[PDB]
Amino acid sequence: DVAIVKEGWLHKRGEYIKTWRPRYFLLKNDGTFIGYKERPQDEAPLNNFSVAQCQLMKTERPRPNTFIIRCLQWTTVIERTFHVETPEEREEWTTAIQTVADGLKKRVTMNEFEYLKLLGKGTFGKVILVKEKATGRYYAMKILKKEVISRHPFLTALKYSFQTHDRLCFVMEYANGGELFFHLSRERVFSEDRARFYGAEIVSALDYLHSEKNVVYRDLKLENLMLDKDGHIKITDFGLCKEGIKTMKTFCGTPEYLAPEVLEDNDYGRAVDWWGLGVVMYEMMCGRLPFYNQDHEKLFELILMEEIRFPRTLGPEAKSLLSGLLKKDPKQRLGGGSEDAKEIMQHRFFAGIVWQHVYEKKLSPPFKPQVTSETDTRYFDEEFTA
Ligand SMILES: *CCC(=O)Nc1cc(NC(=O)NC2CCN(Cc3ccc(-c4nc5cc[nH]c(=O)c5cc4-c4ccccc4)cc3)CC2)ccc1Cl
Repeated sequence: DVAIVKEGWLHKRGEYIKTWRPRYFLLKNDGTFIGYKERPQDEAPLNNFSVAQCQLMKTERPRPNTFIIRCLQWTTVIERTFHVETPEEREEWTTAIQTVADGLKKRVTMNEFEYLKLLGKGTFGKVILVKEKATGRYYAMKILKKEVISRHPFLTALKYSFQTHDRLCFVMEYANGGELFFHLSRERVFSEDRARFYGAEIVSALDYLHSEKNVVYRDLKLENLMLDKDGHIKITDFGLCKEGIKTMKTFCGTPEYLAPEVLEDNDYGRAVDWWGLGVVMYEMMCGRLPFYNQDHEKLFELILMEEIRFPRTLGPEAKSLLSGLLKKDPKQRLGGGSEDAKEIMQHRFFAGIVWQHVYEKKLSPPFKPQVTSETDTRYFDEEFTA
């Protein structure tokens, strides 16, 4: 029953490098809107490219005949910007997309929290670290503009959702066991066993998002990993889409963790998260990023072309895992097949690991953060500078 509604060439604005790119897009009746570098000859649909519950806007800036697909995915507002040659083509696309979207459609207040610290600013709102006065718990509050608009042990849970007169607010649970980059920086390098533990929990969470939620996390990096009070991994959802910063070109964020297919603004899928897994687990066991340099052109080339290299102190099992995870071609990448996470869970690096015990947190955390409870503020104090 799934068929193509409309297909053709489009100019898509790059998601990390702001240049316009010629891409062949396929609009299907299941809601997927995917672009390709070349017209594909050609299973579960990813919600990352869904046009369901989205609003279309027609703009003449910064380029005439531009249309934008603005979507609210979970707790993050995203924008996909496209360009055509003639206004007639734009109307054809916007009508087709809207038609598909139509066919698919077939108390807690702000005074209850205390402002603590600005976590991040985005185009359509901000993220704030708050503390509930009643319980003393820590939370990350996503405060999004109103007019522009599920539990896993290793994912930051959405606690509350409320709105003001002009703002929509999402309340994330905030781990108090400390940032993982802080822990890795302090201890320089994690052992293979400890990295196996963190890695296993990450795999479990990614497996959940892929099979149950049918979504790609795409932001898997060290900065988005935290530990709770018990030392278990928490993958964070504190992000917001920003506008890039002007090396005369304009870039949005740092590219060191981005998958090659994501950098080239090509078709991407579940394999992206496995690349991220490779980057994270590489840094944990090697003590540094897989690809690093100052020039963005250089950094791109290292990610796109340069083969990953390993220290002599790294074991063959770890080398096999990282080599598979950091394959530049997602079709050849470990976990890039139809088996997805099972391809990684069955890898010999995770031999002996009982994955049911992983999800149920039966595995003893090798590291216990110096906190007494979920309200302990040690990783919020001056020590964080040390
Ligand atoms: C700076 C340049 C730039 O922004 N370019 C750019 C990017 C994009 N696209 C995006 O920004 N996409 C974002 C990628 C990261 N992704 C993170 C994410 C957070 C949360 C979830 C998530 N989703 C669901 C959905 C349904 N049910 C669920 O239970 C969940 C749970 C979670 C989740 C919760 C907690 C922890 C982890 C996951 C998925 C992904 C957000 C989108 C567009 C344009 C441009 Cl220019």
